Amino acid sequence: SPGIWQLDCTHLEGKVILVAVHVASGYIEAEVIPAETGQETAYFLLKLAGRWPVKTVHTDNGSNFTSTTVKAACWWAGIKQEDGIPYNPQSQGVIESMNKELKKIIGQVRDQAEHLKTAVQMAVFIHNHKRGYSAGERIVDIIATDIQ
Amino acid sequence: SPGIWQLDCTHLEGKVILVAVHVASGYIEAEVIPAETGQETAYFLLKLAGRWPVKTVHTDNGSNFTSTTVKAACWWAGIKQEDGIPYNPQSQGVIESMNKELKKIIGQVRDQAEHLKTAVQMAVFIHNHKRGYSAGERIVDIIATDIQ
Ligand SMILES: COc1ccc(CNC(=O)c2cc3c(cc2CN(C)Cc2cccc(OC)c2C(=O)O)OCO3)cc1
Ligand SMILES: COc1ccc(CNC(=O)c2cc3c(cc2CN(C)Cc2cccc(OC)c2C(=O)O)OCO3)cc1
Ligand SMILES: [Cl-]
Repeated sequence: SPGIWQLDCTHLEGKVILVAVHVASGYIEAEVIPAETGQETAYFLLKLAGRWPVKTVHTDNGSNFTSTTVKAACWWAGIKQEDGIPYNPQSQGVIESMNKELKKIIGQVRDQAEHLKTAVQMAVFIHNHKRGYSAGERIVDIIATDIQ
Repeated sequence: SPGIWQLDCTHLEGKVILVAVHVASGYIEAEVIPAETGQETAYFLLKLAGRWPVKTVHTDNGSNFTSTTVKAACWWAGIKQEDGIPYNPQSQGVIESMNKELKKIIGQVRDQAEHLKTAVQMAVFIHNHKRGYSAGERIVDIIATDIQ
């Protein structure tokens, strides 16, 4: 559970926002890309796994699950690549609610920057700091408890 | 001390590698950019502070220290922007040694990818996982101890 992440892809302004959620904490990382490709997803996962101890990734769709480039990145980074089938039906709603929240925050800051990527990183910051513990606090505590 | 980071700028293949080091752990984040500008540095710090609890940043040079865009990003993200004067003379050597190590790793993986940015993220991964604890383990433990 400390090492479990979920990929999520949402759309805004004709661009793609790729999100990784640490399932146990709600902590996120995100990036803007022109379109979701295997190569972009693979690079995103490489970045993620260099920064946090990623054991398992539930992929966001079948194309990324199938992608040999994504499989290669997961091999390289020591990640178990899994499907994202919501065996628990509450998973759909949770991700739906997160995308809605994220877009709301992006709207609240969108005029503080020209580029969507800047607004998305502001939204990541606000989400991860929001308190009673924050997602940023929870992920660190969860992983530290695991290490020891 | 848990919140203290240092910026570092190094060059390879006619490009710039921008690095943030968590001083107490040696944990790093890095990105490739075509050139170091205030805007690029500001965006990099915004990303960093959304991901880790950044209290203080020692800037890498006077241009980034002076930059109103960098100052604005630090204001936005709640970061105390400081100079990077090595009051401790061992700081020069430590960063020098880190850039050398990073470039060595980049060389060891450079043929596993076309794009320099990919090789740099592989290097970040290897650095942060290298064991006796790893830098990734140390940063989580340091911050978790602080939170509690
Ligand atoms: C992250 O450091 C920051 C520092 C200050 C601010 C304060 N905001 C502004 O000054 C502003 C507001 C706007 C605008 C254009 C700007 C100025 N830019 C240069 C900010 C910026 C800076 C760096 C990278 C960026 O993107 C890679 C962008 C970006 O614009 O996205 O157009 C509509 O409202 C926002 C971000
Ligand atoms: C983390 O995802 C990875 C998965 C597998 C691999 C294995 N390596 C290769 O297959 C390879 C080796 C090469 C090469 C070109 C490639 C193929 N590319 C598409 C890899 C790649 C993928 C994604 C984004 C990328 O860059 C944004 C790049 C990139 O090339 O930088 O040219 C010289 O040696 C490397 C990375
Ligand atoms: Cl790690």
